[PDB]
Amino acid sequence: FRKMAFPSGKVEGCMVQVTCGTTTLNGLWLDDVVYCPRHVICTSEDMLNPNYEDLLIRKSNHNFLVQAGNVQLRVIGHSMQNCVLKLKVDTANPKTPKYKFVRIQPGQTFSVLACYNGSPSGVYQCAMRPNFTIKGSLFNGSCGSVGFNIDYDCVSFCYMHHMELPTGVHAGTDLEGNFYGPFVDRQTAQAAGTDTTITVNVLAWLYAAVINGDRWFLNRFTTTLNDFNLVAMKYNYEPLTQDHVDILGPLSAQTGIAVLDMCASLKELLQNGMNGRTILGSALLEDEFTPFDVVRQCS
Amino acid sequence: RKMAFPSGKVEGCMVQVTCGTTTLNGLWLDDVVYCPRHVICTSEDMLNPNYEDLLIRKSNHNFLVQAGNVQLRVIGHSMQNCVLKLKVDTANPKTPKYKFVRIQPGQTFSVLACYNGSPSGVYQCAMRPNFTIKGSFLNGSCGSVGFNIDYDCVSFCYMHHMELPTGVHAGTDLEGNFYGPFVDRQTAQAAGTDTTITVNVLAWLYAAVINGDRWFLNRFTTTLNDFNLVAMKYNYEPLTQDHVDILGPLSAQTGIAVLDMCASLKELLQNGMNGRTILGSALLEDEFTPFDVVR
Repeated sequence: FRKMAFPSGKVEGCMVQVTCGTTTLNGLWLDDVVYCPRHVICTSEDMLNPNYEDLLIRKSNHNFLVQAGNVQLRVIGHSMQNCVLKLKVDTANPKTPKYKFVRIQPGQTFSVLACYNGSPSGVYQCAMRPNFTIKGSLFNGSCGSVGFNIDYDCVSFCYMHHMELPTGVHAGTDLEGNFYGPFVDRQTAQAAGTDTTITVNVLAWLYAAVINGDRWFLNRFTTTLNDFNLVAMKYNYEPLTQDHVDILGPLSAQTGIAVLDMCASLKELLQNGMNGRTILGSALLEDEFTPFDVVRQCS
Repeated sequence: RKMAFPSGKVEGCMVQVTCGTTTLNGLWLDDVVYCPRHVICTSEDMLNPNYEDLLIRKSNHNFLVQAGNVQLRVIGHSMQNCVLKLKVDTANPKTPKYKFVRIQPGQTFSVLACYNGSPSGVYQCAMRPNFTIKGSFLNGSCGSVGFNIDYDCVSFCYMHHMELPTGVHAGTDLEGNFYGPFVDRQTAQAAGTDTTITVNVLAWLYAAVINGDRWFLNRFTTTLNDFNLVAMKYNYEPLTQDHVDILGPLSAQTGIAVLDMCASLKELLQNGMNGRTILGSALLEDEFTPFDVVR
């Protein structure tokens, strides 16, 4: 069962390069605004304890070089929204898709278009970890690359890459500049918290396995939400809520396996392992498919 | 992370092809639409299709080609091996720079999975040693294509034709020649035992050393023959002297001789991971080529 990224064409046509002094990163060009991480205005000296309000008052439009391929876009205004810099430009992007800015929850999934200095390089599907980091690609200049979902012809942008954390994972904001997780855009000591497995996604993936004919892990038992959660916490799994059970309802109806029955199967898999078997061709449980993703893909 | 290529250049080439009651995907490049020739088959025809006989009975107007909301007029048709080539009225204004290439098992590429002309998702994969592809959920994804992009040029290497009984996919290059022993006929054909792409695992281990992970190395070496005798017991592909030569650059970069990395792999197969990960993976990854790894 292969994870897929969304087709990236609609976002490719929005990627540009933003340069401020010695610093270059990626920007997102939608109509006549370019969005990018505000730390593009920072020197290395400023990045130790930057005062962004003061640093931007000292900048003018001529400080910003924006290039869309082989075309310079002239900046005619600049402002900040939280941690995102907004550059008003000469020209509306003729390739702007229908789009929205949305904020996602930990455990939800999206595609990332990894870009280097305005040039799209690759696309991958990922989940926002419960500790609010993204286990991401190995790039050097991918700052400002964005994450998104597509529904019909509408691109929902949910993520912009700002920082690489010492453990090798990525941290960022939504497109309104609000950070995901307890991180700041500063060269200081910060580390990802202890991550956990996304339980509701593992359950969704077990439902996908049942829809695809792999049923060896099903058993006769049921558990309770309370006692499953005690097994979850003991195995570094997120707790399961009544809302999670409700989200899994369509898959329980389709397969005939109640959610607390599937929790019983997962509880046994966590205590006794796979005993040499695989679930979807995998000896490890996967937690980067949401219930929405599985409904979308399977039913 | 295994990344796919940005799919935009291929998205602009996907169309829907309908013949009778059968519909699948086509690839529109310049004034030609490429699609599986079994678009001219019903389900029953697939048991024993005679493609020459089925095709001689068609006119251009039997082929309905839709590019979004625009019908494309077919003005000629021709069969090349297992691919149908529909000449249309209009050259695709979105045609990228492109080439057709035939790949070898072990090579990687991205697939743009499409349903009835509409792009649905993109994934990165490898052509397995048994000439199949582990595919995606979409039922009617026939005609979806696989590709690499190098310097803004799309090299198309794969077109999906057939779903095999175990759930994997089989197909052709863009000249219509199947990969492997498969045919565009519903027979009892099945994927053979798959094996692991050894040269790709070794390239990935080098990537891990280059990125700072060294825990799996040991003090041993191996002969090539002893490595292959062991690796085959784990259903790994044999490693050839070509493969050893290909890894030379990474060997030079890391100061780890190729057969020393082979000795490490032997131990990894014997021991498993013991709870650890190598890059971000709890599994030995075999879908990064040595070309992929250098950058």
